[PDB]
Amino acid sequence: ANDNSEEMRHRFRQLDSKLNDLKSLLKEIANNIK
Amino acid sequence: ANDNSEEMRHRFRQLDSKLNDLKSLLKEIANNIK
Repeated sequence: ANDNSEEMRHRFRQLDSKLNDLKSLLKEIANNIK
Repeated sequence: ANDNSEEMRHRFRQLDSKLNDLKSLLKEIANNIK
């Protein structure tokens, strides 16, 4: 049982985690300005 | 009728929505500086 969807899916989850980290940092910078 | 393109496509739309949210926040920070 082999599939390539799960590895690229895990890459999608970790890049989405990096996106949420960037969103958290931008909310932090918006709080630092304001 | 089964396909894996729609679920990764919906993941693409929601990450693109997060990208547009990051772009909106960066335009907001550019307006806050200027």
